[PDB]
Amino acid sequence: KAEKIVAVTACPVGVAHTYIAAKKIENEAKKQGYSIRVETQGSIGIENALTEEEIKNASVVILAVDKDIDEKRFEGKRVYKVSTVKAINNTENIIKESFNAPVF
Amino acid sequence: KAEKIVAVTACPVGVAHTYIAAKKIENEAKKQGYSIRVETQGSIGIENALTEEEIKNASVVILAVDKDIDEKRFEGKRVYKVSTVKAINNTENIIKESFNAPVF
Amino acid sequence: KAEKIVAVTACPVGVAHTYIAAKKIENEAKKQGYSIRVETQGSIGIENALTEEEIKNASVVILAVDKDIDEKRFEGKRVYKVSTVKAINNTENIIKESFNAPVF
Amino acid sequence: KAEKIVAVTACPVGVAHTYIAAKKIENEAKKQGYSIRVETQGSIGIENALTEEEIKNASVVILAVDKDIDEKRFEGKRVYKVSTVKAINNTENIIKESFNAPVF
Ligand SMILES: [Cl-]
Repeated sequence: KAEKIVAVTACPVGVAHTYIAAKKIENEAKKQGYSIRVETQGSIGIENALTEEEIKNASVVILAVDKDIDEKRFEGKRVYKVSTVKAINNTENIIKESFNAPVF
Repeated sequence: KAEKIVAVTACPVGVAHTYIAAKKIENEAKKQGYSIRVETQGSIGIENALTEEEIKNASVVILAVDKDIDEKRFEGKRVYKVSTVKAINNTENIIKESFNAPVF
Repeated sequence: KAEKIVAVTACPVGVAHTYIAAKKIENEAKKQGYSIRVETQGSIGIENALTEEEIKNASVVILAVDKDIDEKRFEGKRVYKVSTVKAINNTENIIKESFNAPVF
Repeated sequence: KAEKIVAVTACPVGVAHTYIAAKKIENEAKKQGYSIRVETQGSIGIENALTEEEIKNASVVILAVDKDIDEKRFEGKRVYKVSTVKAINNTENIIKESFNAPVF
C-alpha cells in the first residue's frame, strides 16, 4: 500500500492559488508514488475537508497556507507548512522534504 | 486631450481573470496614449463601477466578460465585447479594434 | 464496474482555470460514482495526457476548453464541450448532461 | 500637491496576485487622495518600473512582495513591506500604516 499524504491548501484571495497549489501537490504526489487527499480553503469556505481517519492514516501533512487554519487536528503528525507560492513553485522538493518535517 | 476608453471586466471564477484582464487593458490603453477607466466584477463583488459621466465621455466601451452584465447603459456607444481570455491574450489588438466596433 | 469519464481542461491563461476545472470535474465525477481521468493544458504545458486506451474505454468525453483542441482522437465518442467557466461553476449538471451529448 | 506613494508588487506565481495587488493599491491610494505609481513583477517580467525620480519624490514605498527584491534603490525612504495577500485584503490599513513604516 502506497504511503498516504494529506494536505490543506488555503489562500484567501479568490480561488487560484488554493487550487493551483492543490493540483500541483496532487500531480507531484502521484508522480512520486503516493496517495493524496487535499482539503481546500478560500475566503468563502472549505471544500473536501480532511477526515479524522484520513489524518490518522497519513504519513505526512502538508499545509500550503497563506492564512491561519486549525492545526490542533494534526498533533502527533509530521507537518510541513509552507506558503502557497512555495508549494506552487517548489512542489517536487516540498513533497520530498515533508517526510523529514518535524512532528507537530 | 487623449481619447477616453471605459471597460468592464467580468469573470465569475474568483478574481484572477477579472483583474488580469483589467490590468492588461489599463497598461495597453496607456501605452497607446488613451485614458482608461475599468469596472471589475469578480467574486469579491463589483468594484469601481463606471459612472454615467464616464460612459458619456468615452470614445469606446470594451467589455471583457464571461458572464452577463448590465449593458443598456452603453446604448449609443461603440461596444467591443470579448471574452476575458481574448482580452488577456490579444490586448493590443482588442484596444485597436475597439475603435471600429459597432455602435450598440 | 463504474463507468469511466475522460476529460480535457484547457484555458490558455496561466494554469488557474485549467487546474480549477480539472479539480472540480475530478471531485464531482467521483461524487457521482464515476471513474475519471483529466488531461490538463495550461502555461506549464500538457499534463496527464489521455491515452488511447483511456479514450477507448470512456463512456463520455468532457472538454472544458477555452481554445480549440484537435478532436480527432475523440471520434466516435460522446463529447460534451463547455467553457472552463461553465465547467467550474456548473460541474454537477455538466457531468450529468455529458451522457446525453452528441457523438462526435 | 498630493503626496506621492510608490509601490512594487511581486508575486512569482503567474501575474494574478501581482496585478490584483497593484490595482488594489492604485485604487485605494487614489481614494485616500495620494498620487500613486506601481511597478509590477510577474511571469511576464517587470512592467512600469519605478524611476529614480519617482522614488526620490515619494513619501513612502510600499513593497507587496512574495519574494525578495533588491531594496538598495529604496535606501533613505520609509519602506512598508507586506505580502501580496495582505496588500490585497487589507489595502486601506496598509496604505495608512505605510506612513509610519521604518526608514530603510
Ligand atoms: Cl482567483
